[PDB]
Amino acid sequence: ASKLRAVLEKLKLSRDDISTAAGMVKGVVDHLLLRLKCDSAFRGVGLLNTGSYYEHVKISAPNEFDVMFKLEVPRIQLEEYSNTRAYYFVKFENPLSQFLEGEILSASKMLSKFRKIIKEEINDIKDTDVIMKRKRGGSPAVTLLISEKISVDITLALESKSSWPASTQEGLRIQNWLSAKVRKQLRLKPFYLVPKHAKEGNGFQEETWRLSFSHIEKEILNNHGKSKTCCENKEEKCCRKDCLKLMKYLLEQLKERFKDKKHLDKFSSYHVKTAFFHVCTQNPQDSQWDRKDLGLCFDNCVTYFLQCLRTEKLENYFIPEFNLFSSNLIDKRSKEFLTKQIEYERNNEFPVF
Ligand SMILES: [Zn+2]
Repeated sequence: ASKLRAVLEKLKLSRDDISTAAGMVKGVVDHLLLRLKCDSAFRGVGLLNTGSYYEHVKISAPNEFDVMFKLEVPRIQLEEYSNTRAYYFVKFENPLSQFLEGEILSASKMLSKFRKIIKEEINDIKDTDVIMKRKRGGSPAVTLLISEKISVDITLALESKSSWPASTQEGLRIQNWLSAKVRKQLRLKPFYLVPKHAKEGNGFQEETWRLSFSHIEKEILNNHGKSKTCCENKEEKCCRKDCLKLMKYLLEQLKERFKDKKHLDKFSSYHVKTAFFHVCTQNPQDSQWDRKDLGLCFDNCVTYFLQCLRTEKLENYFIPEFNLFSSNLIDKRSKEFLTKQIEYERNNEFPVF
């Protein structure tokens, strides 16, 4: 399976060029947090306990960073929006009162202050040239260009240390893979809520918030083996992380080839990551992920993704009644098209690589 390992080798030696870039990101991020912490409403702002400032959503694009700011909201009350099991109105004199539209927490008012505070603060930046970058349109993040080289998306999330919403009751089916002990410990961690956008497959603007468990995703990815010592020695170097990379890259490359067509606009690394986690769940033994079976394992990842497309069924991994592939969200023609692109790619030993 030399081609896949070739591709990987390329992706990795590229992940080193500007990690002086990450150094810049960290400095900007810290100035911003200190500025945001001056405002009474945002005093509890901070990074997620993930052991990192940033992540790379796009593995094609090392210079694009993703950052999350968390804001704890104690004693939070959620109202589930219309049977969509992932979107919620937030309800509860505290400083957050200024973001109330009536009874509910308004995302657009909070983001409004957030952008303005940030936008003024990079005008006085004086570390390196940092400019903002507007949206055409609609996104919840904030995007900065550092040194006309490095981009950072900043997402603001609400943190709740309450127990997880009922819609997750039957989620995170990792019992036969990681232990049920691990599941229990995982669900004791906080959960997060982010502004939906670009786009919601709705709207355009109700003030609902979407659940996020990207901190839980990260933790399983770094502790992903049946064996407590998976990937910690030369004898147990599995290919689970490599398959996710290849899948993310496969989607990205196809999204590039059809850049100015629109058929793949609604597909992202979240679908790939979600399918991947299902495959992990279905193939729980480390021996099913032996480094020497890189080709087979990837093929499984691909054929599992294809079945999801064909059957329009991709369950959110934490929220099982949320279908990322329902016709309500992605049109069938779009899935049919991605199916064909992907079948083509499998049949030809992956030319996009
Ligand atoms: Zn491993």
